[PDB]
Amino acid sequence: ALSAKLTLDKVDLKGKRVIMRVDFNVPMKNNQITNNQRIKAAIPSIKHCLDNGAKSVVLMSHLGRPDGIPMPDKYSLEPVADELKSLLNKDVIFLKDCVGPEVEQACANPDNGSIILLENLRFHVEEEGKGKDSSGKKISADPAKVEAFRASLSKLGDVYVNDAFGTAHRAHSSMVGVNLPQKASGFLMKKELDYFSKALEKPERPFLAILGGAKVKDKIQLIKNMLDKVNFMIIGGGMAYTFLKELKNMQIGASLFDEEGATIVKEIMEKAEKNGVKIVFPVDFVTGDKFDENAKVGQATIESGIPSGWMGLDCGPESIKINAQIVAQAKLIVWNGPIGVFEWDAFAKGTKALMDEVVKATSNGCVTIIGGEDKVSHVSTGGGASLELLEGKILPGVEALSNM
Repeated sequence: ALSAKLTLDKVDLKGKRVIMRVDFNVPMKNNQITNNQRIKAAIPSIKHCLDNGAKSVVLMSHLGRPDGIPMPDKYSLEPVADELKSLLNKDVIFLKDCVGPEVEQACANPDNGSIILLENLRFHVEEEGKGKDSSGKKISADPAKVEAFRASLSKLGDVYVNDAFGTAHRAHSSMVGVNLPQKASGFLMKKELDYFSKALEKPERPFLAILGGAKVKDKIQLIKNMLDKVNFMIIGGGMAYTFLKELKNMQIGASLFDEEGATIVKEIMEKAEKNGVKIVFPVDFVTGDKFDENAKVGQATIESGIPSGWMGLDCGPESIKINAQIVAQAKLIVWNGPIGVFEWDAFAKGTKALMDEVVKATSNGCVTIIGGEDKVSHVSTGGGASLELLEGKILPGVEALSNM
């Protein structure tokens, strides 16, 4: 379950050198950090390590898209070494590599307190196992060069800590290759597990899940799993049209069509029927004449329809009110996916109003888990990994963690 894997606070760190896998894959434009939140987020784990007498705290992470090919002049984690010493008001030593002879050495016995930051992990194919050469031809890590990789990495710390929840769905080296007596989890990855492992074990009830999307085919594994533990389900997004275009023969004029909406819908539908789940849908929708934030706004109801060329981008005001109802009576809500085009002030109506109904529910004792500040119980950050979970699949990254 959740109370199975070890965590930072449950580890004795006196004199131990910690090798921590973190999330520093921040937005970079010309070797300049454009958003340093992912870094601020990890600091607590790093600070807890020092605060508790850690010997050294080595940091390993990935950035950009090197594809197993070193690219120092592009996806180098050096701007992050600086950005980090700044935010810690402590000097962070940066290594130009993450494995090999010199890296292993410099981490062997650091001065009690030294924080080190390894170069970009994905500069080696061994990290991912796959990659592309300097000429775009896919390549494949050697079963042995990958052992050596995880081997050198392990020499760099006495205890291993994984605080990169967002990559725990990948069976990469830094994720399941470190060989140490203890593979704990950072505070960031801990909170991620805590919440998601409550949504999938014993959810407070009523438990509502708001699943947004477009790709019905790339969501069916998710809806079907959630279908096993949710009392309610609000399905927004463009995949909603596939449902209404079926269950109600509604016309979705322009609004992006789906091929196999056919079967899967009828199939996701019955599963809800057997499970006693009430699946709600948009009843009305704010229609648009052009996929563009500045388009002549329009409106439409199911019985009515989305005329030829126009298309829904946000849900109508009746749909808004309906959500009010659902949301107001849940003790656990998990919202994943966009309800409408909220980046365009014109079509953010629905999405916007929902956050209200949800922040409200939270201040009323509900537990709220937003995919994508303390007005909601928890905001995930490990994208792909999050839904991987919710999809009922496991996470190599957490599995590799130490059992308690």
